[PDB]
Amino acid sequence: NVGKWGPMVKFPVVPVAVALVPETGNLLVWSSGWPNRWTTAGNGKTYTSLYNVNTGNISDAIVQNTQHDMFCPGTSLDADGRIIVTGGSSAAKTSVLDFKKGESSPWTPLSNMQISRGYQSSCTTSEGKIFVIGGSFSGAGTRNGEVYDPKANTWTKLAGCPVKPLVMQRGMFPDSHAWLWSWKNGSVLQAGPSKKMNWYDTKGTGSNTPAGLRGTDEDSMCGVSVMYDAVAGKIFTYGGGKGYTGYDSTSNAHILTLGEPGQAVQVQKLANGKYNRGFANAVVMPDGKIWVVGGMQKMWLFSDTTPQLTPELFDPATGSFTPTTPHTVPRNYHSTALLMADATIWSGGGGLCGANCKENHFDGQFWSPPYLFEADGVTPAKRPVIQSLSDTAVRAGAPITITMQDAGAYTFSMIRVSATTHTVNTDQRRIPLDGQDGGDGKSFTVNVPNDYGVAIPGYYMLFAMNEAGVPCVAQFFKVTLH
Repeated sequence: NVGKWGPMVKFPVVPVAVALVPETGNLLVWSSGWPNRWTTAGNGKTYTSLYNVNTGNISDAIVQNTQHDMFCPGTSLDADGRIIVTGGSSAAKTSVLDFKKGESSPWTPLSNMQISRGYQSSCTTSEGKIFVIGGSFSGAGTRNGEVYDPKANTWTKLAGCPVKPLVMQRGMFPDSHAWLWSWKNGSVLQAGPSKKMNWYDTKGTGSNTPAGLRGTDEDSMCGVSVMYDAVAGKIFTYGGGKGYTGYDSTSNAHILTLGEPGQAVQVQKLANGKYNRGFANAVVMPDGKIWVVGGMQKMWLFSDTTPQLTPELFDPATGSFTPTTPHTVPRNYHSTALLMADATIWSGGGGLCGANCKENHFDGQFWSPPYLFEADGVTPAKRPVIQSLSDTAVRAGAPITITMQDAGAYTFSMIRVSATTHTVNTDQRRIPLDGQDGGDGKSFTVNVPNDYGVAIPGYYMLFAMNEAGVPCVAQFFKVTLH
């Protein structure tokens, strides 16, 4: 159950930030105003490159954003699949890439934020708004909460969403990389990294209230988290350190269960994973498992030291970790990982620390999980195929009929299309879906969850898994607002 790595893929810029492009499933990567280094002030622009999943072509680096150096930003995908990037080296700026205008088309400007910032977390709310909080890499002033309304192109400060409750006890950027999870009725859970979790309400003038401690965990900066079953309110959390740098990361593992906003979050401690990680990435897969890749033990920036080179596959049903095939290149600070529509997982990056810096890793690979192989773990399985969807844009609650190429007993899931940088990926979540068989074992009808706190608006990958657990290549669709 180790899966398999594909060949090394090399980009012309260090892939410190990555995004899955809706509909094509291409992988968009970016560094900063340079291919190979960064500054706090930035270079007023960003270099990007695109990996084409159908041809394998890697594009030359282009200056795709001429106004914003998007190093160290917040990232979110909105209700229409636009990638909204906030702050970073150009600390006040909001930029948008709308894939409908072309994947290599220019990023365009949106309204500046109320509070300039960098290393914040951003998330798309149940209302389709974009909430940001924290972020002290760049910017100025107490990095309190604000919300973007994409229909009005406005940012509004939320007096009731102060950053103070989430700030960690120690270390650099203690208000940054919050573990933000959007939930019911415009709520946002800050699940960490501070051991003190907090609810935020993004409606009106805002509000906040304690959500409890994360069990007996310590503060866990650049730990990872992922909502692996949004219908059940389930979030997995792993690792991190008591400060941004200078401490040993942990191997602590927890499952959080969300009830109603404002109410205590239930926390279950699991057996620790085998490898303590800071600066790892975690990726939810269509079957509900989670892959944890990279990270280091003693946390330092721009460093290949104490690398964890063996990823782990976590099964939330059983609470169990198993090792997968090791990589040779460290994936520490500035590494990325991302689920693809073919159900493989990108892993790459790390560094961005000058010309001829040995810590720069321009490369990565795609990991094929065990579910793409037969029971020997080595022969590529024959995959099912989605022949049709009845609709590609549906509201919450709405039915989708999925027609499979081959008859069988299938299960289904929808995984929200996402983007990541600096261990932060608020966009990814998984919704399992039960399908009603149409009578031939080919057509199955599912319904999208009715609650927009569960089915956050935007683009999702629909996966179908045969009876043995092998997933199809996903089809894209969007969950639309009223």
